[PDB]
Amino acid sequence: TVVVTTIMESPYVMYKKNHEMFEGNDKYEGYCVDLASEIAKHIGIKYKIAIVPDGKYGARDADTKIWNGMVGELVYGKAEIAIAPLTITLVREEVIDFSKPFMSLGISIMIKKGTPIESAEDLAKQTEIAYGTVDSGSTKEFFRRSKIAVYEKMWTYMRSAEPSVFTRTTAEGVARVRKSKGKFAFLLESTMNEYTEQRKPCDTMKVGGNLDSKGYGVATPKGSSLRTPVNLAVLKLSEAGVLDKLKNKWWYDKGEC
Amino acid sequence: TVVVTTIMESPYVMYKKNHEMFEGNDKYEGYCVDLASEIAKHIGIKYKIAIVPDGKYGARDADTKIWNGMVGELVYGKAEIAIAPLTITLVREEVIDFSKPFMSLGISIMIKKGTPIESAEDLAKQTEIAYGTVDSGSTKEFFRRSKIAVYEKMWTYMRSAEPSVFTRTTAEGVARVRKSKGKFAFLLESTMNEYTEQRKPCDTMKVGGNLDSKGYGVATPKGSSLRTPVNLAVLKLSEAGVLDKLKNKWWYDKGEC
Ligand SMILES: N[C@@H](CCC(=O)O)C(=O)O
Ligand SMILES: N[C@@H](CCC(=O)O)C(=O)O
Repeated sequence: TVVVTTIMESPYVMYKKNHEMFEGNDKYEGYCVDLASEIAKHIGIKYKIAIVPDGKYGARDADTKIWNGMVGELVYGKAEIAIAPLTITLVREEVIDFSKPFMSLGISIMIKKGTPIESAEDLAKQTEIAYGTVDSGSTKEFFRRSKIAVYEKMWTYMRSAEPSVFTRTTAEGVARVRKSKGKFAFLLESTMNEYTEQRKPCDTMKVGGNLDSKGYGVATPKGSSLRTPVNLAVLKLSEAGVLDKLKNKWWYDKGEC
Repeated sequence: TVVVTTIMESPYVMYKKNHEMFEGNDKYEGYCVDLASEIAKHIGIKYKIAIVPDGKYGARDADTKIWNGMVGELVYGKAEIAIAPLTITLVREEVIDFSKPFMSLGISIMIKKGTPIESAEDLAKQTEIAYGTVDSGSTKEFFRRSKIAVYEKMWTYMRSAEPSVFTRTTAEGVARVRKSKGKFAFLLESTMNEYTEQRKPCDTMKVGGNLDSKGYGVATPKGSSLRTPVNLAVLKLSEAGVLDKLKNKWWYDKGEC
C-alpha cells in the first residue's frame, strides 16, 4: 500500500461532510482525491492518504538544511508519492522528481472587492494596504529570489513587516483579506484565487495578470519505480480531457457566486 | 558539438534579414535561437543548429512505425537535442525525454477577421467554412484521439474532407486562412495564433478559448547525459523571468498591429 502525502487545501483535498463517520481515504473529497484515484487505477496500486503532519508544502531550512512539509515526507521516506497542488521548482527538482504538470498556474493577487489595487506595481508603490503570502511554499520563495524591481520592493516590505504578513495556511490568508476591509491583499496561486472567487460570501476577486507561469506536478522520491508510470498516467489523463473535467467539477460546477 | 534539431517556425526560428551572408547558427534568430543560447550557456555546451530535413514536428507512421520530423531526428540519433515548439505528449514521451515546459499553450481557432465563428461548436455545426490542422503534429493527433463529441464531429469531417484540409506547415495553414475569404479556419496552438494576430496585414485573429492545456519541452533522446542539466536549465530560466522576457521580445515587442 502506497503512502500518499497531501495537504488540506480547498478544493484539492477537503473533509467530506460528516467526515468523522468515514474511515481512511473515505474521509476526504476533492480534485486531488479524484486525481489520486485516477492515477492509482492507471498504474495499479493500493494507496493510503496521509495528510502532511506539519501542514506545509515544503521548504528547506537554511539553518539545519532539513526539508519540511510534503517535500520532507518524500525526502525522508515517510511517503511514496505526493498528490497535491505542489509547484514544480528548481530547488525541489534537485531533491525529488515531478511528473509533467497536471495543472498550469501562476502567482496572483487576491483583494477584497473594491480595493484600489489592480497590479503588483500598485501594491509596491503604496503602504496603506498590507499584503503577504503563505509560509513554506513556492510563492514566498518567488519573492525572496526575485531580481525584478517590483517584486524586490514587495519582498523587502514583506520580509520586515510587523505584525507578520506571512500566514501558516492559504485559508488564513483568505480570512485575513475578508476581515481587513480592503487593507490586506494576499499573494497566492491563480488556481486557489479563482476557486475562492466562486465561493460564498463572494467578497474576493483576482486582479491583474499572473506574476509567473508554472505547474503542479505529482511528486515521487528519487529512485522511485513509480516515476515513469506516474508521468505517463498524468499525460494520459491530460490528453483524455479528464484533468479539464476534474477542474470544472471542483471549481465551477460547484460555483456559488 | 551538440546537434540541435529545430524547425523553421515564426517567431521561434526564422532567417535573419540577409541570412545568406551569415554562417552556421548566425543565419538564424528567434525565441528558440535565444533559448538555445541560454541553455548552452547554463549547461556548458557547443552546439550547431540543424533545421529538420523533412520540415515536420514529428509523428509515427501507423504503417512503417518510423518516426518523422524532429522526433525522428532524436529517435534515430541524427540530433542530440530538440529546441523548438515541440509539444509534450504521451506518445512522444514513450520514445524521447522532455524537460518541464518552457511555454504553456493550447489548441486554438484562427479565422480571417469577420468570419462568423467564435467556437469549436460553431465550426462543427456548419459546413460552409472549411477547417484543418497541420500534418504530423500534436494538433492533428488531438482530434484523431478525442472522445469529446464536438471534437469527434470535427475529426470525422476533417479526416474525409476533399480537397485536403491538412497542411504541410503552419505557414501554409495561415496563408490558406488569409486567401480564402472567411471560408477556411485553421486549428493551431495559441502561441502561433497569438503571434500571427500581431503581424501585418493584421487580417487574422484567435477566437474562443483554448481547447486544451499543455506545454512545449526541450527534448533529448532516451539515455542522454543532457537530460537533467537541460531540465534544470529550463527551470532556472523560468524562475529568473527569462522565458517571460523572451516571449515579450518575440511576440509583443515585435507587434505590428
Ligand atoms: N503550490 C505552492 C503552495 C502555495 C503557495 O506558495 O502559493 C507550493 O507548492 O509551495
Ligand atoms: N507544437 C506542435 C506542432 C504544431 C501542431 O501540431 O499544432 C507539435 O509539437 O507537434
